[PDB]
Amino acid sequence: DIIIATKNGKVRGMQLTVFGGTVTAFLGIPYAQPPLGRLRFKKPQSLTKWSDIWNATKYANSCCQNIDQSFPGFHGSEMWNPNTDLSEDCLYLNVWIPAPKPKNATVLIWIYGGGFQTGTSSLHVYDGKFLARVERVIVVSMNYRVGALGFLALPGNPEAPGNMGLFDQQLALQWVQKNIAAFGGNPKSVTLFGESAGAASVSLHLLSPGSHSLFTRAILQSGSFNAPWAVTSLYEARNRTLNLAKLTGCSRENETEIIKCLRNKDPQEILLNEAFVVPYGTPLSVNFGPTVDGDFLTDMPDILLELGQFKKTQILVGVNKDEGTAFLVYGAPGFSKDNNSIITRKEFQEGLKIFFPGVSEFGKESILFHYTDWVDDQRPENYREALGDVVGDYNFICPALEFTKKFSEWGNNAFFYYFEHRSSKLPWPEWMGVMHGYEIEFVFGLPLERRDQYTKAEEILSRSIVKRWANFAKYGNPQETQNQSTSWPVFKSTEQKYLTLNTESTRIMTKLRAQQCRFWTSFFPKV
Amino acid sequence: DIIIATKNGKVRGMQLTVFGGTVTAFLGIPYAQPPLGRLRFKKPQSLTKWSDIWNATKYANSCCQNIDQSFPGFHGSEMWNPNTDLSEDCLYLNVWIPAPKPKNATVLIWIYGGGFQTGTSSLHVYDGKFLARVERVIVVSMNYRVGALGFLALPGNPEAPGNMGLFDQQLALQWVQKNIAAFGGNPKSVTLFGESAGAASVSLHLLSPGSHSLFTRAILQSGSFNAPWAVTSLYEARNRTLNLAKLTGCSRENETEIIKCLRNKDPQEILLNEAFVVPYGTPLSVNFGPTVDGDFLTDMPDILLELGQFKKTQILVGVNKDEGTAFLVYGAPGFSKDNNSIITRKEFQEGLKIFFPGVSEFGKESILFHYTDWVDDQRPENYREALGDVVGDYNFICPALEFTKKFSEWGNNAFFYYFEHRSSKLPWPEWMGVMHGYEIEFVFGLPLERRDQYTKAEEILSRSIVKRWANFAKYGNPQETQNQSTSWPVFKSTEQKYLTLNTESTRIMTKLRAQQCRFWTSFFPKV
Amino acid sequence: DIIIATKNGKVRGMQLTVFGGTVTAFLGIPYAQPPLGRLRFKKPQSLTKWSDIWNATKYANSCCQNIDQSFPGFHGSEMWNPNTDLSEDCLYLNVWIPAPKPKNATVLIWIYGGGFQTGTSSLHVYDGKFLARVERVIVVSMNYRVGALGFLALPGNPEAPGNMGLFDQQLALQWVQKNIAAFGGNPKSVTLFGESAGAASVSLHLLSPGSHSLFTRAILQSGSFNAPWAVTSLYEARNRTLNLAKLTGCSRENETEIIKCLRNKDPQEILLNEAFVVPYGTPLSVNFGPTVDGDFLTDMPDILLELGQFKKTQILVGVNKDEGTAFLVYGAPGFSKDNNSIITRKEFQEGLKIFFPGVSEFGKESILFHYTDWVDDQRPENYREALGDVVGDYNFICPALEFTKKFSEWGNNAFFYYFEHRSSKLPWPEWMGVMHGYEIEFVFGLPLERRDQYTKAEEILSRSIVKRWANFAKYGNPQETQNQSTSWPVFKSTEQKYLTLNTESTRIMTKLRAQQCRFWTSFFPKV
Ligand SMILES: *[C@@H]1O[C@H](CO[C@H]2O[C@@H](C)[C@@H](O)[C@@H](O)[C@@H]2O)[C@@H](O[C@@H]2O[C@H](CO)[C@@H](O)[C@H](O)[C@H]2NC(C)=O)[C@H](O)[C@H]1NC(C)=O
Ligand SMILES: *[C@@H]1O[C@H](CO[C@H]2O[C@@H](C)[C@@H](O)[C@@H](O)[C@@H]2O)[C@@H](O[C@@H]2O[C@H](CO)[C@@H](O)[C@H](O)[C@H]2NC(C)=O)[C@H](O)[C@H]1NC(C)=O
Ligand SMILES: *[C@@H]1O[C@H](CO[C@H]2O[C@@H](C)[C@@H](O)[C@@H](O)[C@@H]2O)[C@@H](O[C@@H]2O[C@H](CO)[C@@H](O)[C@H](O)[C@H]2NC(C)=O)[C@H](O)[C@H]1NC(C)=O
Ligand SMILES: *[C@H]1O[C@H](CO[C@H]2O[C@@H](C)[C@@H](O)[C@@H](O)[C@@H]2O)[C@@H](O[C@@H]2O[C@H](CO)[C@@H](O)[C@H](O)[C@H]2NC(C)=O)[C@H](O)[C@H]1NC(C)=O
Ligand SMILES: *[C@H]1O[C@H](CO[C@H]2O[C@@H](C)[C@@H](O)[C@@H](O)[C@@H]2O)[C@@H](O[C@@H]2O[C@H](CO)[C@@H](O)[C@H](O)[C@H]2NC(C)=O)[C@H](O)[C@H]1NC(C)=O
Ligand SMILES: *[C@H]1O[C@H](CO[C@H]2O[C@@H](C)[C@@H](O)[C@@H](O)[C@@H]2O)[C@@H](O[C@@H]2O[C@H](CO)[C@@H](O)[C@H](O)[C@H]2NC(C)=O)[C@H](O)[C@H]1NC(C)=O
Ligand SMILES: *[C@@H]1O[C@H](CO)[C@@H](O)[C@H](O)[C@H]1NC(C)=O
Ligand SMILES: *[C@@H]1O[C@H](CO)[C@@H](O)[C@H](O)[C@H]1NC(C)=O
Ligand SMILES: *[C@@H]1O[C@H](CO)[C@@H](O)[C@H](O)[C@H]1NC(C)=O
Ligand SMILES: *[C@@H]1O[C@H](CO)[C@@H](O)[C@H](O)[C@H]1NC(C)=O
Ligand SMILES: *[C@@H]1O[C@H](CO)[C@@H](O)[C@H](O)[C@H]1NC(C)=O
Ligand SMILES: *[C@@H]1O[C@H](CO)[C@@H](O)[C@H](O)[C@H]1NC(C)=O
Ligand SMILES: *[C@@H]1O[C@H](CO)[C@@H](O)[C@H](O)[C@H]1NC(C)=O
Ligand SMILES: *[C@@H]1O[C@H](CO)[C@@H](O)[C@H](O)[C@H]1NC(C)=O
Ligand SMILES: *[C@@H]1O[C@H](CO)[C@@H](O)[C@H](O)[C@H]1NC(C)=O
Ligand SMILES: *[C@@H]1O[C@H](CO)[C@@H](O)[C@H](O)[C@H]1NC(C)=O
Ligand SMILES: *[C@@H]1O[C@H](CO)[C@@H](O)[C@H](O)[C@H]1NC(C)=O
Ligand SMILES: *[C@@H]1O[C@H](CO)[C@@H](O)[C@H](O)[C@H]1NC(C)=O
Ligand SMILES: *[P@@](C)(=O)OCC(C)C
Ligand SMILES: *[P@@](C)(=O)OCC(C)C
Ligand SMILES: *[P@@](C)(=O)OCC(C)C
Ligand SMILES: [Br-]
Ligand SMILES: [Br-]
Ligand SMILES: [Br-]
Ligand SMILES: [Ca+2]
Ligand SMILES: [Ca+2]
Ligand SMILES: [Ca+2]
Ligand SMILES: [Ca+2]
Ligand SMILES: [Ca+2]
Ligand SMILES: [Ca+2]
Ligand SMILES: [Ca+2]
Ligand SMILES: [Ca+2]
Ligand SMILES: [Ca+2]
Ligand SMILES: [Cl-]
Ligand SMILES: [Cl-]
Ligand SMILES: [Cl-]
Ligand code: NA
Ligand code: NA
Ligand code: NA
Ligand code: NA
Repeated sequence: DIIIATKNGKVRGMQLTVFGGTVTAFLGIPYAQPPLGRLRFKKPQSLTKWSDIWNATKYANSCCQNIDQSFPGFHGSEMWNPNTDLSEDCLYLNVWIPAPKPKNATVLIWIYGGGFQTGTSSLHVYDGKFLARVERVIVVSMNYRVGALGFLALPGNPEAPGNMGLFDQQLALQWVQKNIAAFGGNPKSVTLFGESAGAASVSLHLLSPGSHSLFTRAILQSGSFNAPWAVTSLYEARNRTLNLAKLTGCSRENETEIIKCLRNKDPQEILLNEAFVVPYGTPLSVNFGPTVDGDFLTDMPDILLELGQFKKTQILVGVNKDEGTAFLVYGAPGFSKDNNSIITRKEFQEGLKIFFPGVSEFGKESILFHYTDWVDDQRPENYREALGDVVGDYNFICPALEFTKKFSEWGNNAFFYYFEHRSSKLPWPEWMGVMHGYEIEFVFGLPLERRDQYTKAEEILSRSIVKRWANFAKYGNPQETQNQSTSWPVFKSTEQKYLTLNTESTRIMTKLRAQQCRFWTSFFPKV
Repeated sequence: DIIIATKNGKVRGMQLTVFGGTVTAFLGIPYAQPPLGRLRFKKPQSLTKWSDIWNATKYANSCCQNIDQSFPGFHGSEMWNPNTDLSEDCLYLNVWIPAPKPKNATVLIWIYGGGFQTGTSSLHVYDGKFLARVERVIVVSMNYRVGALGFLALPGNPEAPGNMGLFDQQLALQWVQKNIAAFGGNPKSVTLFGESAGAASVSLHLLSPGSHSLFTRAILQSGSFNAPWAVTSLYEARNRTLNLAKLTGCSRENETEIIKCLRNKDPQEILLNEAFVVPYGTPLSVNFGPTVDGDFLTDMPDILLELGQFKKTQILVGVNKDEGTAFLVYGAPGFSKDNNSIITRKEFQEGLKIFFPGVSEFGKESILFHYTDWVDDQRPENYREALGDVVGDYNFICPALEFTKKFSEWGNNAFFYYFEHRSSKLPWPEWMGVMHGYEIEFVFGLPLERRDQYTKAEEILSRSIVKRWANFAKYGNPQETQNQSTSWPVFKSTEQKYLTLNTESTRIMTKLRAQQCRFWTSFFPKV
Repeated sequence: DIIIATKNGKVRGMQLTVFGGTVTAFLGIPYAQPPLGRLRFKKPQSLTKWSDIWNATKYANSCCQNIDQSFPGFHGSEMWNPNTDLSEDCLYLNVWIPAPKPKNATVLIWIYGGGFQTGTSSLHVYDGKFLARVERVIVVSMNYRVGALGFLALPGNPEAPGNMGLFDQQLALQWVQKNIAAFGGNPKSVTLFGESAGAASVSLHLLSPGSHSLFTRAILQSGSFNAPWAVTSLYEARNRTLNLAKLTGCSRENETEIIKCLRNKDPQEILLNEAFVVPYGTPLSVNFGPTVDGDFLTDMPDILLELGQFKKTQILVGVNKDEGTAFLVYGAPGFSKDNNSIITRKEFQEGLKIFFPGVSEFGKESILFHYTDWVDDQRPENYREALGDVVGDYNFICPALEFTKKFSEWGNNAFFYYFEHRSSKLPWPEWMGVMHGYEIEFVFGLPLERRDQYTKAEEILSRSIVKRWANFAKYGNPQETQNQSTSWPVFKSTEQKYLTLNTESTRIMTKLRAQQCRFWTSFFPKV
């Protein structure tokens, strides 16, 4: 029976057998006041204190959110849907510790993605027990509010200031500063990691001055805040908040009154109207996301990055070979998970209109021109592959490389990876390749479980990535030093070396997507 | 009558005449609770306090240990056997101070070797009175537990966590931080030095975070923790602890119960079974040594070294010209201290089987191939000399040079020496050359005593080494500045300069054993 | 009426008219217990405290010392003799402050020379009122004990530990740390300056750890501790202390008893026997000087210099063109202040025997050989000039340049000058040229007084040196920035630039005395 005294009271954990050893898991520890009633849309308030033993022995409620119903019964989509009850009462976190209790263990804090609209820390692919067993690190993950409930903004107004879910993440970081030594963690050795919006979130903590002292370093998987979906303009945030009001019958003249009305709405009515606050979305829409609130974020983040205003520390950044494919089967015409999706030029053109709705005709033609010069055989898959690369390059890969360059120019070591292994268990079809989100299970060490039907080469790839991540967190250097592995060189401006992660042979390469990213980075923003 | 007030109470010392001056010696000051009864196999507990004057006027008990009985009556082996009573009650230390009492003297702390199975601070060759007289430094040495009593490991279990004898060393370092100013020492200028396992120990204090603030710099004579005998794997430690239990009739199912049984055993029964916890040892076996315990040592030390996780400070590292010869007369066939040991190819082959018992046939042939390409006359001593070089290069010289390279790559000054003077008094035969352990008497300044029958050239070599060591401890630079001596260059990656120590002429050389160490360092670990 | 509250009590100063303004002078403030009776030969004890106003309106007693009687009535020698009463009761200091009282003025602390046997702070040429008037700095000077009373050593014994007069200097430095803000000084901007033994003293404060925090930077005029007269060996100090005892009838067996006997002697008997503690002196003899005491000086100072163990700060160092001439008329045969001293080869040879009494015949011939290769006309003054250069190069110029090189090699800015102006008022004859001690009046700004009959070019040279010294003290850079002056380059190893100080034109030159100093520095020490 394992009980830990925290600043707010006692917590009971549970023991787990993992690989012939034990991990102690504390699932569902609260770290804030439930944000209900008058607290809805406000910054998380600090926890009152309890007396008695809080039983942290099951995952807590996931935050309210819309759910992906495009492929019911299909594991490829459903694995990402929440696996605990939805409730506004969702501000909880999990702690996995090695057994016996470590003395001063490095801490890995996971921030999930989901577009800032969805996600929960209790998914199977985020289970931190394998990392605690194998690397003897402590792993922490928190639920944070998503959608309008997490990111509604009327900026400057403390009834709905914006970025509440980023403040939920920050308050969990603070909980780890105050409490983790009780669990055997070193509050001075904390690495944030996250994927997609969780990676964009990690990048914004590098920018936020109230996060500077809450962590040591950062890992960004397929996301960074300069991605075109990651930050909402003040203009679009106000418009969306008042669009939400209009839809829920909460248009008022005093803005504090709009929010008060919005506080009387059933959470379902808020969720049901979120999709419509925008005149046309895309599969990549982030209707309620981070804004420049003057609090968490003091200025436009592109300006902070460019002018070197961020935490000086090491970063590890990477992307997957086919980031954009997952999004094509949520509305691009001629695409389907259930066939090979050989599409025509006309379909490609229609697909750009689906992904680039506010963009001028010239803008869309410039994309077509950059991506359709083949290269050369015709090649029925030409247009199918180009559309996935358009979406992946624009939304994930070029912003990650641009973030990595600008960050490294200010003197800190940066390491960049390109993940190019397709999981042998992937339920999505082959044409979708190495999809967005499908390195995560390798990072959390799921293929280390021999009972799970991953191949032996995958068990080895995962073990090595697990070691590199842990070495990054502990030592700021993502090497695998014992097995004659390829040395991972720092990513510098000028050379731009990156490491490929694959089952066959790790390679050092240079200037990932050089020609494509010149297009998105220097020309497209003008269009 | 010289009495010093310490944090734990008064201690009376004794005066010594040395070279027409006086040294005050405090021999046998306790620095921990005797580790008996319930304390056996546990970390040293801090000292209770006394009232009265503790008489520190004789060497204390040496720790329990097996003794070298291979050459009874022979000074060459017997000089290393303990010269005070053996007892579990052995956690004491010695302090030598200049007279008159210095004002803020640099402190040299000696850690003896003995394979982590043997050794004591009271040997004649470790007498710190000459260094206190001649260099006006304070010299400190401690007894620390050895064998299973010092290093039994069931890792994670505080009844027998491992590394207890390294914790004994650390607690003595703390005693010097708290007490040495009372004796006229500067706790801010402390250099650890040690030979063989004492040098491996010094290198592990560079890695241990609880030692970082207990000393300023380090000297490593013939040892470092990356030597193949210096650190036991978790796997081999558990196996050896349960092998010990089996042999003593202490196999139990609850592991805390194994230890409790082991605590009821006579110390003799533990000692008698130590040799057998392994299926085949060698003359170089370290059955109970340092382990990765998650406490003293947070990770595999090769990983810490490679990734720069150690105290940033200057080091002085060296080895003797014939490190491996001493071990050949403890079991290699055809060797003898009492003849010239001209051995055959067949004997050489048998000798590899004695020194490399777990190694594949191909592994052993690769050693034979690397070492038997002569060079060229035949040369009856060819195989005898090659076997000594195999053992010395693998076990001492290549790991020391590898440690020195990896340490210096992180920016700190490193100085490397190659000791090539054979003591005119050496009781071992000539063929054994400049043996392991036989620089020690030069370092402690025994040849400064003209009454002792060392030659005049040896008195001069010792005086100069004594000055270089003292300058290293005081100033981080092992120069002899007054007598037109050869300047000792820092050892850098790339050039790898070292200094030769000999009676004739000091030389600056480069890339000691380059061809041999490429073999042991890059190829042999794969075999 | 100007009264300042110090930590030890009130002091009344006096006003002075200087150049149509006012300076306030506090002359004779005590800074230690009078070192009489039981305190004779001991470290200065701290001052008790007074209540009442201590009148600091006249120079205090100079310390006991022998006096220069070689040229009675002659201003050239007599200007250096003490101009206040001699007494053991002599531990006082002077403060000159600008009027009105500055707010946070840089402090210049003068340490006089006199071979450590003689000197006093009240000489006319050390009057700090001109510097306080013109540069608005505060100037401080102290009397410190000289001769056996200041430097008798039985080392390790606190009844006569050695270096007492250096401890007197240090305790005055402490007085300035504690008190000078009351006078309007900045304790954080203090530059020591001194000439001859006062410069050697300044250099030893750079080495002494108890002086490190008592000052910011240093100026060395014609002296540094590596000069062959500046530091006494332990061997020669013991011999001289027991020689003193023998001469005064104080030979005893208990050494604490020797000192007690020496404490009953009239100060005159100690002074009368000082000259004889050595079997043969020279005009340059320092019978009782600094020793390595293990307290003020922790090791041989050549070792500290070479190995970089000193305060890291800027230095200003210089020498005069004819340092050695002053000494020739105190005993070299054929020399006289009252004729042109054209000497023969035989006389030169005799003169070397006078200046190098313990030196082998070969040593003396090597000097003759290095200095008598002309160059070429014969030139009756050949031997006269060579003997002055032998004495000046060996004793002053080469050690200063060697000190400056070794100091600058550790990273600090160093500025070196060569003073080559002969005072128009010099009472010594022309052949003696730019003598030792005759920059001092230029440094203290005596030629700024138009009433004094210095030339106009001298008034300008002094004004410029006064400004460079003050800029050095305030800003660490001895430039004269307003009058199109020659820029003073840092002295680096390799180039060795120095600045010439003269009435005509300042020049940047390189490698002062290169050929001569190679002789004294690398060869002569072997002889
Ligand atoms: C791959 O399938 C798509 C997607 O839509 C289809 O899913 C199929 C597996 C099948 O069940 C089909 O009946 C279903 O509608 C096909 O595109 C669709 O085809 C029709 C015309 O035949 C269009 O009018 C539809 O609008 C279009 N749907 C979308 C969303 O674009 C696609 O042609 C097929 N590709 C193949 C077989 O290569
Ligand atoms: C050097 O001596 C060895 C060691 O063993 C021997 O010690 C000798 C000094 C002598 O007392 C001898 O009787 C004693 O056994 C010799 O090797 C040994 O020789 C025999 C055969 O003659 C072998 O069967 C032994 O096993 C072997 N012992 C070991 C430990 O190997 C060795 O030959 C000798 N070398 C010489 C003289 O050059
Ligand atoms: C310069 O004078 C010296 C120094 O000694 C002398 O001082 C003179 C000015 C004069 O009063 C003289 O009588 C007095 O002794 C002369 O050297 C001295 O000369 C004599 C021989 O004539 C030697 O035997 C002395 O020992 C010697 N004295 C010393 C101290 O060396 C010197 O010759 C003279 N030089 C000239 C005039 O060029
Ligand atoms: C933000 O403001 C208006 C609001 O229009 C919206 O009304 C909402 C409550 C919601 O239901 C939403 O779907 C609807 O679009 C946006 O105006 C739209 O623009 C179109 C033309 O593009 C006009 O027809 C309408 O005013 C409105 N659309 C529809 C379909 O009725 C406006 O575009 C937006 N501002 C932005 C995006 O910057
Ligand atoms: C660790 O575990 C076993 C234990 O075997 C040992 O039993 C001990 C109590 C002790 O007396 C020791 O000498 C004995 O070896 C090791 O198994 C050995 O391996 C051999 C074959 O190599 C087998 O015959 C036995 O199981 C045993 N040896 C003997 C001679 O009986 C095992 O090798 C070891 N694990 C390691 C080294 O990783
Ligand atoms: C230090 O010790 C002796 C002491 O000799 C001295 O006696 C003193 C009290 C004093 O009066 C002094 O003038 C006298 O020299 C030194 O011995 C001298 O050396 C000479 C030969 O050089 C011998 O004749 C005597 O022992 C003595 N001199 C005289 C003239 O009587 C000794 O040289 C010295 N040690 C050193 C310098 O290292
Ligand atoms: C916590 O769990 C234990 C079950 O072992 C139980 O004794 C205790 O009552 C629980 N607390 C609850 C249910 O609030
Ligand atoms: C943990 O390590 C840090 C340095 O990262 C240290 O300051 C701290 O005190 C350690 N705490 C322990 C061992 O409890
Ligand atoms: C609007 O109403 C709120 C809450 O009822 C009140 O506190 C606020 O001052 C009002 N402001 C304006 C501008 O009407
Ligand atoms: C290194 O290699 C071993 C054995 O060859 C393997 O089992 C282990 O997984 C590897 N470790 C890492 C961190 O990749
Ligand atoms: C310590 O030694 C002295 C001997 O000079 C003695 O007076 C005292 O009793 C001793 N203490 C012991 C034996 O415990
Ligand atoms: C000893 O030296 C240190 C610096 O190494 C200094 O900080 C300390 O106070 C000194 N103590 C003394 C002289 O007692
Ligand atoms: C084993 O016994 C010990 C001591 O008697 C006890 O404290 C411990 O909890 C037990 N553990 C197990 C796993 O049996
Ligand atoms: C230096 O040389 C001297 C005298 O020539 C000698 O006696 C002494 O031992 C030497 N010192 C050192 C430190 O080697
Ligand atoms: C100090 O000087 C003044 C003279 O103006 C006087 O009043 C006072 O008595 C003096 N103190 C003495 C002489 O101790
Ligand atoms: C004098 O200047 C120093 C910096 O050199 C500053 O720290 C100090 O407080 C100042 N004091 C004054 C103006 O009284
Ligand atoms: C010598 O006498 C002194 C003072 O009278 C005394 O304190 C000291 O202990 C004695 N020492 C020796 C060695 O005779
Ligand atoms: C600079 O020049 C002026 C006027 O030409 C002169 O009077 C003054 O002495 C000079 N100042 C210095 C610091 O040399
Ligand atoms: P990630 C799956 O959180 O990506 C955000 C999406 C909206 C581009
Ligand atoms: P050192 C004599 O302590 O060496 C260890 C041995 C076991 C290799
Ligand atoms: P300065 C005049 O103090 O020189 C010392 C002399 C003894 C060389
Ligand atoms: Br077209
Ligand atoms: Br063979
Ligand atoms: Br001659
Ligand atoms: Ca690709
Ligand atoms: Ca996803
Ligand atoms: Ca690899
Ligand atoms: Ca050799
Ligand atoms: Ca040994
Ligand atoms: Ca030499
Ligand atoms: Ca000249
Ligand atoms: Ca003078
Ligand atoms: Ca000029
Ligand atoms: Cl390239
Ligand atoms: Cl080379
Ligand atoms: Cl030049
Ligand atoms: Na086409
Ligand atoms: Na052969
Ligand atoms: Na001549
Ligand atoms: Na010569």
